[PDB]
Amino acid sequence: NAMIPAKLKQGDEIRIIAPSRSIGIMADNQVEIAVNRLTDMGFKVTFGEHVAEMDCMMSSSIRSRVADIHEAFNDSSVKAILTVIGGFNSNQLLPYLDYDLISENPKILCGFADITALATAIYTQTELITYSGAHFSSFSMEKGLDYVMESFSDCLLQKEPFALKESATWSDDEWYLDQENRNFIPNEGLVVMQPGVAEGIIIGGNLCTLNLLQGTEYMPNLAGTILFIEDDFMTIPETFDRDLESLLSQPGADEIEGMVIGRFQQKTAMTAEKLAYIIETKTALQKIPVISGADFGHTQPIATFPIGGTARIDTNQTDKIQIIRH
Amino acid sequence: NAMIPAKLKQGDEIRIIAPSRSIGIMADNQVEIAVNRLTDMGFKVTFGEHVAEMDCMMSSSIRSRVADIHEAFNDSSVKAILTVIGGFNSNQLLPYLDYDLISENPKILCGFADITALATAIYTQTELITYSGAHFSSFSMEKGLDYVMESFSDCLLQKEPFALKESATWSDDEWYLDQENRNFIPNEGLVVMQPGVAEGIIIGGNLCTLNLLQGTEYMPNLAGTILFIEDDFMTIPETFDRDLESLLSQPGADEIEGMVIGRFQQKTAMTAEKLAYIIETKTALQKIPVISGADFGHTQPIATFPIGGTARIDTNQTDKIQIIRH
Ligand SMILES: Nc1ncnc2c1ncn2[C@@H]1O[C@H](COS(N)(=O)=O)[C@@H](O)[C@H]1O
Ligand SMILES: Nc1ncnc2c1ncn2[C@@H]1O[C@H](COS(N)(=O)=O)[C@@H](O)[C@H]1O
Ligand SMILES: [Mg+2]
Repeated sequence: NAMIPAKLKQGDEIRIIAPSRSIGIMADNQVEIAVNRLTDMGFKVTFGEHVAEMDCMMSSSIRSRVADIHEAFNDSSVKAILTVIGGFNSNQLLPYLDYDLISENPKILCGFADITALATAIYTQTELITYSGAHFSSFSMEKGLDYVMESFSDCLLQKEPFALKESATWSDDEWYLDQENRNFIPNEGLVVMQPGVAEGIIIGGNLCTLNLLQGTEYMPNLAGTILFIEDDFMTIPETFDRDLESLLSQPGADEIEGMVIGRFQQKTAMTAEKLAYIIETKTALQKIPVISGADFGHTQPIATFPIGGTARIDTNQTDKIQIIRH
Repeated sequence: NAMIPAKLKQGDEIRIIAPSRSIGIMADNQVEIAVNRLTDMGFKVTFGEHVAEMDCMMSSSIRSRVADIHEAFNDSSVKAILTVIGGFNSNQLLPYLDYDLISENPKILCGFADITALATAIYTQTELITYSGAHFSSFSMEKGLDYVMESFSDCLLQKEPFALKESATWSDDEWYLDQENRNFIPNEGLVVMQPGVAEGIIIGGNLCTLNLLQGTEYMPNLAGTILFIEDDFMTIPETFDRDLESLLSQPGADEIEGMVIGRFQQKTAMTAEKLAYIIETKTALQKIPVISGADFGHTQPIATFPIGGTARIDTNQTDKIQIIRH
């Protein structure tokens, strides 16, 4: 069964790697804040040897990112690994990873969006539980951050079940470019789209990214899972639909226990009607409960949750999402 | 080998269907144009009962689309089926299609883009050969069609080999909105990115669409195939890359014979340099011919080619892409 890596504790070292886009797209100023932020939380922050390498795709070579990953896992002082930022190409690295090395060195790996690929592949090949959550760059956000740290802390510094609470406010701002002028919005809350109750193994993160593992070794079976699914502003409802239909045609999809969907960005123009239409036409979702408007995805603020950890959904309760194993 | 549907004779009936987006996204006069065009080419044009149904996704219900599809294969006056246009959701239809009925009513199905899903699936399930080529709506283009009819005719009215020939000019115009103010461009032609000779089965069409069948029983094995791939302006170099990585990780990708890539649209901003870097990082393409800039995809003009047919690629000839079986 699944390996829960040791929770972080004060003084632990945290390694920053860039398996997707280069730390070079972050301004010197942003780096400083995130460093200090995690340092104030009580951690030695260190950086992979190649984080700053940059090519024409704003990323770096396969061999470089692979090495930073292996070093990070092989270094025993490192208790958690944080990705710099997402991007597009972490799926390139999958064939080249020493999964024996990784399973021999269980520890936290956390990041989201493109990192879904890497994180999911490591769970499926290794059974190490990984995390969909804050990037390193996530901690460079001056306003609204409290929720991020609280969920990051609930998930990674403590071990008891916790609830994926609804934020009080949420936003959809390009905050790295403008940090003072933000637009927090009262969170109208989660939205029950299909009622029910269930319990299961957590799979998901970024939908179009998880699609990429379909037909590979690295794809997890979906039997007995709660799906936590999200996508960014590039997806429109029609692309979300086709990408979801694809996911729900994969092995184990007949036996999905439920789904939680993260808040969409504004440009996606997802509406309640469209989302309802999309879900209502999916066969594998017919009986199980489904929620939308959760605090993970590309809006602020994000939670941090385990891929390969367990959850319970109860639509009648106030706190609808409970994380149990994590 | 596969089955080849009867080539289109003269006066033969053509049924138009809308398995993706509805015909309601076409202006009345744009349809009048395509109808006259295909009539002049000497065919009886008819429309499925449901082609004008229209939902909030600019498409139509599953069961409507599936009915027009079945009524069209089963009607024996009908010798070719053309899709109105592409979009997003032809992959929804796949579990509901009567493949046995299709298998015993062999005939031409042609269209491209989203239709890649429908066409490929029909092929993998019935091994009836289908076509990536003109939509009904493709025949409403006033300027620059001559190439399109010619390729259409090469593929579907004649039985002998032919070359997927370089066009003299090409464009990337919103021509349905401005039929007169076009912007033709002299075609620098096919780039040989990797030289070679190779022969195999043609698989491909729209890349992110073909991705959607991955991990399903509708996915073709890729052993002994020539991949003809293509994507539209919504893809950027990084997304073309991750989608390509994902395809070249599928069953059979270790035994691909060669690859042809269709001309990118301009908003994609694919540079010869980026494309080369993307290709050289792909393991499955190490020792095989790869050609770029071909005449298919989302620029005009478009060629029509068979899915499940056969092609020879010869970097030494001046006719470098040959379509043998169709
Ligand atoms: N320097 C930067 N450049 C671009 N985006 C930056 C950024 N810093 C923070 N974000 C943020 O990171 C998110 C993108 O996440 S992802 N898909 O994992 O890469 C966006 O919400 C940006 O606002
Ligand atoms: N009425 C219309 N509305 C939108 N696009 C139209 C169009 N007529 C032609 N195209 C065109 O046909 C292509 C779309 O094919 S596809 N991806 O398979 O749906 C694009 O190049 C459009 O410009
Ligand atoms: Mg995809």
